[PDB]
Amino acid sequence: MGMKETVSNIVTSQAEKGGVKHVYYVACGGSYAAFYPAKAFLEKEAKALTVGLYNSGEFINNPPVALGENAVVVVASHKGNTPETIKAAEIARQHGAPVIGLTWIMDSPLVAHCDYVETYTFGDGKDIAGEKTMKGLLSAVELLQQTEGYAHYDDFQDGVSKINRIVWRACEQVAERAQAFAQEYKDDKVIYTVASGAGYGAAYLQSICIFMEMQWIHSACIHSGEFFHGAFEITDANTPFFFQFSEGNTRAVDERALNFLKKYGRRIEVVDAAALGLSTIKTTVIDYFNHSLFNNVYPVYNRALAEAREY
Amino acid sequence: MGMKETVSNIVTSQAEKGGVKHVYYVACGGSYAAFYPAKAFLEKEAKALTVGLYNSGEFINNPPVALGENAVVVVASHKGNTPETIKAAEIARQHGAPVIGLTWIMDSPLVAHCDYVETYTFGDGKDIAGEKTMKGLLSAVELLQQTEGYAHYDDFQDGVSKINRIVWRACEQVAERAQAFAQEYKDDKVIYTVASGAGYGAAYLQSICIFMEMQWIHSACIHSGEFFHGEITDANTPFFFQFSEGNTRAVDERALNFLKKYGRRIEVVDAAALGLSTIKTTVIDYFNHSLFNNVYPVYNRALAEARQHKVEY
Repeated sequence: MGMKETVSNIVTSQAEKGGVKHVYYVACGGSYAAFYPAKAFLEKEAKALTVGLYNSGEFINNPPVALGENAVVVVASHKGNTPETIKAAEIARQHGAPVIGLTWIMDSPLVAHCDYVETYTFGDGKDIAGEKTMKGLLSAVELLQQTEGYAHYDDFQDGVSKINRIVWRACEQVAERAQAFAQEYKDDKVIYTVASGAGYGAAYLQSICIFMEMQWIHSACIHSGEFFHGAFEITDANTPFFFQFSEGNTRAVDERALNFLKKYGRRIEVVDAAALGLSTIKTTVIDYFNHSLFNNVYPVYNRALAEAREY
Repeated sequence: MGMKETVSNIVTSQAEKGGVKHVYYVACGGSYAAFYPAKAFLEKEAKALTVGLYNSGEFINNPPVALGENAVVVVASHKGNTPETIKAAEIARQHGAPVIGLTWIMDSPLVAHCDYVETYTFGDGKDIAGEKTMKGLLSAVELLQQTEGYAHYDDFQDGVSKINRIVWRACEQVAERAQAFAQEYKDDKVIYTVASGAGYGAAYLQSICIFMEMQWIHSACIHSGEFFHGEITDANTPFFFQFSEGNTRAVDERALNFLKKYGRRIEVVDAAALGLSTIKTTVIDYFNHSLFNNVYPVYNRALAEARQHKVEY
């Protein structure tokens, strides 16, 4: 309802100016990675909207020439006080781009620099359907639906209705495996992550979480499609792989990579979205729900690992 | 003039279909990183072209709905044999998108699935104005100029006319420093790289070069803007720092100041110190990649030598 209405307000306001033609997602840290699904969505699905995903520091120092009245800028900062992101919202407003801000803190400094503010669920036992990543995706879904039309809108809303129950089931499902993982890798100071597709940002965040636990070296988050092109970590006989096995249209890319790692006898912890019940969401939209699945299941593993030893 | 007649041919053929509206750069390995400047160029400069940079495997398994007669696909494979990339050209042609192929081998399997084939300079002694990265960039520059117009076209071409000289002079300039670097880091198992902006792909490729030399861990290629938002550990890892010229120099300078303040071990390669600044500030961002990608081998050779002694280009 909320994001739908916000986008309707924007489509109405910008109509006389030639409408919305460009979407920018601008954030730092976890908030940047959490916008990756929205970027993947508009790249896959749009024919008449551009999409850009920027780090806030890059955006404010090097804004695109298309920033103006035919752009919408979506910013995110959990506490609403990330300075570069506040400056991004400000520069957007000065160029006449409507700004949607995503934040947990509704009286934070960010909110003064946004045209529209949306919040999200957060913390233990949140409703996933309303989490930050989902609100970012809904901005994209609505902007597409309300400008060009989106053929899989109903399928998408069906996915939104399902993701919470899928995630809480999945967290229960993995409890046992998480304990064994913790035992197997509690002494591994470096672990690579592997992923592809619209959920890649969740794997990147997991590579950060591993670094934070192990406090040694921040290692590559490898794209599945790079095995034996640019990704020669497979020649690394020491370092294990934490493998995000997606559901949807890049699953075959992941499967090829996983088969390679298996053929080399590497140590792999596989987290499989298909094994965890994501496939009740329709094939037309499931790519976009990988992030929400993995980003909310990995804490089970990370907590177990910790015990064995900017959002 | 790399790409100009090819792009003219495409802009002519597609006009009746509604024109070129979408550009896709599709590759694996080195060739993917080499297209990052073209992606950054169209993101900054275009108002009516979309740009997408894809890994070939992702592209063939999950092609965008805009892949059709209003798209152009630029694929690259050095030897012209990369199966996923060949398949990407094939799927593009099935959807009616013109395909430009970049390869060094002009009778390779790739060529049979491209509408247009372009090559590039390669090997020691290469002319940077013609190198693969520069061909990628000129595809973007020419696609922009011939569809919407590009305000800084002449400045860009002036940069092209300067970059070979800049690069080869810089390689000589850093020779002594590369020897000292090699002695200082010959026993370092892991080295982070740091960069931002249109030259980020060169830093990413350098992270692979370091991993291949040291054969320990492939460490993060850290974006300069993400040090304030994602830590110094006991490992005391050193940094190979790419200090750009142009619009993200201020982002890099913030990170550099932080590393300096905590007394980290840093090897700085600074585009302004290496002569890049004769290129106009309107276009200089786009020449960082070509500079660093061609200067780092000086450091990497020296490191290999100091230690006694696969990747798709």
